[PDB]
Amino acid sequence: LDPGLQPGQFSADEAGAQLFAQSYQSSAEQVLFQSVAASWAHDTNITAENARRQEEAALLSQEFAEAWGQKAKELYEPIWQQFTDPQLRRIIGAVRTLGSANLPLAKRQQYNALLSQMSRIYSTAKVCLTCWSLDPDLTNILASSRSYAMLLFAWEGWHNAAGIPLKPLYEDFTALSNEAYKQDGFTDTGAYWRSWYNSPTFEDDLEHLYQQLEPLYLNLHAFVRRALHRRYGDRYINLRGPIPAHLLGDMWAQSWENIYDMVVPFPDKPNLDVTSTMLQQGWQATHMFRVAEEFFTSLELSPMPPEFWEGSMLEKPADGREVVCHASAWDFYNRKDFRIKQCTRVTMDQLSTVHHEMGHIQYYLQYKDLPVSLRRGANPGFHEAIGDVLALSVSTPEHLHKIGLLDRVTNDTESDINYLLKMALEKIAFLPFGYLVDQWRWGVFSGRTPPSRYNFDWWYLRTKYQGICPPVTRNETHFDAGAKFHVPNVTPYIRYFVSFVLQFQFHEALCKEAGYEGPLHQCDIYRSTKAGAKLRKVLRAGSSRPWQEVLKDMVGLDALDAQPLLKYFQLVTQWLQEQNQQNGEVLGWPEYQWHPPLPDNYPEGID
Ligand SMILES: *[C@@H]1O[C@H](CO[C@@H]2O[C@@H](C)[C@@H](O)[C@@H](O)[C@@H]2O)[C@@H](O[C@@H]2O[C@H](CO)[C@@H](O[C@H]3O[C@H](CO)[C@@H](O)[C@H](O)[C@@H]3O)[C@H](O)[C@H]2NC(C)=O)[C@H](O)[C@H]1NC(C)=O
Ligand SMILES: *[C@@H]1O[C@H](CO[C@@H]2O[C@@H](C)[C@@H](O)[C@@H](O)[C@@H]2O)[C@@H](O)[C@H](O)[C@H]1NC(C)=O
Ligand SMILES: *[C@@H]1O[C@H](CO)[C@@H](O)[C@H](O)[C@H]1NC(C)=O
Ligand SMILES: [Cl-]
Ligand SMILES: [Zn+2]
Repeated sequence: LDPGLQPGQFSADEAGAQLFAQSYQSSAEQVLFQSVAASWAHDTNITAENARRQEEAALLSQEFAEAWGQKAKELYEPIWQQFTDPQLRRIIGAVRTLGSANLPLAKRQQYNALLSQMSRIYSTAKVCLTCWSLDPDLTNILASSRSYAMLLFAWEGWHNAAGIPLKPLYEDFTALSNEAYKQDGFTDTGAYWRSWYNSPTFEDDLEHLYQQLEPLYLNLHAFVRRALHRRYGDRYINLRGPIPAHLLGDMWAQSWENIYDMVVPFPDKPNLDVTSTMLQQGWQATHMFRVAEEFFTSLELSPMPPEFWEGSMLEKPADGREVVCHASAWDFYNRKDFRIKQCTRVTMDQLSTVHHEMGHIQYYLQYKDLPVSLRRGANPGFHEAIGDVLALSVSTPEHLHKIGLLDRVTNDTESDINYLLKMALEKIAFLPFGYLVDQWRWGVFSGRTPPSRYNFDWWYLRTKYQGICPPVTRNETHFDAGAKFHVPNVTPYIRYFVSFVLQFQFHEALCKEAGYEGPLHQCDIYRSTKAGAKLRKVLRAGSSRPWQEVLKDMVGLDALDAQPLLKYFQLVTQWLQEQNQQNGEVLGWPEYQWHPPLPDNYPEGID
């Protein structure tokens, strides 16, 4: 570790710490920066050499964390936690969690190499027939094809190609991760990840929220299953069984907006999927990013700085470089460099993703002058909610009209149902998936789910919560959880469930602050400087204060609350319940064993 980066001397008392954190920060920014830069160089250009460089940067960060962390415990382990400065004990608390720096050097190196190899396997996996990538090729197939066999080829191909080789690496990763966090006093890595929400009742609170939301999902599920039955027929859809997992528009069946055209209740009203209009008008990634930016500046939040435009990767490279296409936002911790890395495609759903990613960047811009340990969301769910809240305004028919994407204007009950159904496909359909992923992973970290049951427990959860089934037989050689980005890329998931509840709480509060008095689902906060100021207060806080307090200031309640989501969807919630009753549906999937048959001649009968 460079002499300039090593910790010096301090008093073994409460006073010996503010100068400590200032010195830490001076060096931490340099270390964080070099780590983020090496990660960027790999993720935008996957090579063995860039993996090696990223692994060297990771070792340095671990050296740095070990040095600064052993000092805390030398000086303060018996006595720290006690009074004056709130932001200071947060900064200290973060410095003394060693994590992977607890591993001996050989295991640090193994851990870093595992992360690099898992990332490569996921982001370079292909389905061969010249071979198809996940993004754009398989993603486009899942979104647009109505060929059962083609969808199956893409789904099976992807899950086999990505999941199977990940399994042994994921096992080794899990063991090392647990070994690391156990030395910080956590029972397993999952307990560490949950500790970020600073709630002794987190898992119970989540379960109680899910109980309120589940009826909405079950009714959406039953209606969508019927719509699919009318297209695919009785061979491939069981009206009392789980929906085959490849028919819902998305590789993970995690959101269903791409099958909107099959489910739209009133097809004679204006067409709310504006993708075809975006393509007709010649939108490109650049336009999408500038349009999102202009929403942020309408609220008097910050534009994207020049360094963002110069350094970001906004389209998949056309030079045959391998890249991590999965959309992500990047803080370089130098208060200057902030970037998005997205293989942007021209679609409505991608415009929402652009807003999502830009919300992260806006957070980074607003807290860039805080101490580096405080440059985080109030919790990770807050970070995920910011862009989505703006996208809720952008997606309204009235806003789409303002930006030239929806010519017809209508305000009638049928049009409302269409809109709320489209939004339900995006937001309600996600809820079970958002909830189940870290239920799976928490069980893996705890040892409740050993390698012998990775797939059995994954599919238990997928069927339990989503009411889907794999469209081909699976066994434990398959590792279908590994075919979802966040698993091999070690990114926690519960943040997205939290976000999907939180964003409606934020939307309600911002709409009220804006002076809007109509139905919550027709609110557009565009050009509300007052809504902008309220949001800015959240963003500038970082993690300086407990999330419960930040939330209370913003929305008037100190807790996650489903009521604003329920209020937003009330009309369609009622409508779906009535339609399923009238159509004679069974809610749920009592034929829980059911899987669909294979297509004739599969896979040979596909062009
Ligand atoms: C789409 O129509 C919604 C319903 O409009 C109402 O009913 C129609 C049949 C028609 O007669 C129309 O003229 C009616 O107003 C609109 O929602 C309504 O928007 C009103 C204006 O913001 C709102 O009003 C009052 O709301 C409260 C009282 O509950 C007062 O505090 C406030 O001062 C307003 O005067 C009304 O409540 C609201 N209705 C509902 C059911 O929410 C909606 O704005 C419109 N949308 C668009 C995009 O045009
Ligand atoms: C796991 O499954 C592998 C391939 O899939 C198999 O073939 C299809 C047609 C299904 O109907 C079912 O028979 C299987 O899922 C097999 O190669 C492999 O042997 C299986 N793994 C183990 C340990 O048995
Ligand atoms: C990709 O990385 C390699 C090192 O592995 C380097 O030689 C090459 O120039 C990089 N390409 C781009 C376009 O940055
Ligand atoms: Cl999280
Ligand atoms: Zn995000």
